[PDB]
Amino acid sequence: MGKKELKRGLVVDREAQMIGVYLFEDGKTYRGIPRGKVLKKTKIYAGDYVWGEVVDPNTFAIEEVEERKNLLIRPKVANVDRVIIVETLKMPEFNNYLLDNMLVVYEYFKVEPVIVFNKIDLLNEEEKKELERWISIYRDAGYDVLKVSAKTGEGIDELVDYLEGFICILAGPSGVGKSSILSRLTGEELRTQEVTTTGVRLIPFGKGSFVGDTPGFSKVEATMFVKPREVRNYFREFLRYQCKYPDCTHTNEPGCAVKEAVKNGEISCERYKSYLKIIKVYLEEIKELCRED
Ligand SMILES: Nc1nc2c(ncn2[C@@H]2O[C@H](COP(=O)(O)OP(=O)(O)O)[C@@H](O)[C@H]2O)c(=O)[nH]1
Ligand SMILES: [Cl-]
Ligand SMILES: [Zn+2]
Repeated sequence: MGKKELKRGLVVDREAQMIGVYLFEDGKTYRGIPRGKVLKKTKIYAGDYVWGEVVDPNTFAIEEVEERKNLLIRPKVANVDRVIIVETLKMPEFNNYLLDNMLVVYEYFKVEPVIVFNKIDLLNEEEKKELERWISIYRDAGYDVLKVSAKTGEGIDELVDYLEGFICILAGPSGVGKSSILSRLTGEELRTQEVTTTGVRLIPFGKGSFVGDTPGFSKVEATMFVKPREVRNYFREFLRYQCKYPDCTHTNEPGCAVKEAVKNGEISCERYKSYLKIIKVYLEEIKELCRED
């Protein structure tokens, strides 16, 4: 009456001047038009949830922007529920140190990762066992991990179920299959540059999910975004110990609980070594903690 017909939408397209809004009520995308003065020093990004009014079959007047829970810087997208870090045991060769760096970075940006090992169709019997070994390490560390083959399609349905209702972004090094997976999910190709004015686009797919058509990080050094002294707050399996020993850096402290956990097999030598490498600390003691595997 004096009140507007407010409806909820999601910004799925954001280029220079334009805003594309996916209206949840009908699944249609409308041209979004901000309405108001605070509302233009109010930055609106892909991923932002908005409330507004449908003005006509092709236009939606944006009245409010919901507070966002996170904001990634590549691509520039708000409210990401899962960063899908695509990895492969081989082709390319898995690099656990770089995956650990990437996990630290996404934990810092406050986005939950899901590790997806692709190309399982290429593995021999011994490689399958090695892959299971890495999967156990990451699951024990506290992360969700899935296996898929974008080539055969195996595991893709399980991934779609896992991603229900989520806004997602694909990340991982070149060649792991990010574009192949996006193709399985949406029939679309991952956008790059030219074999600079791209924009961000979220593509609806599966059970009410959305995935970006541009990727997240490929290979990243955690300290480009996280202070070295803060890296320890982003190793998931360290957190229970840090709750009782808030100041322990897990470096030269002789009775460090994390080192004890590594010695007893509760924390993997692989993850602990990545931690020390990231903060650039060499410990002679590592030879005594890591010698069984
Ligand atoms: N054998 C096999 N090859 C795959 C699979 N997924 C992708 N590929 C191939 O891996 C290569 C790189 O895939 P692409 O999607 O471009 O990787 P991206 O650089 O991470 O986007 C291409 O030749 C894909 O056809 C898979 O599950 N099994
Ligand atoms: Cl500790
Ligand atoms: Zn410690």
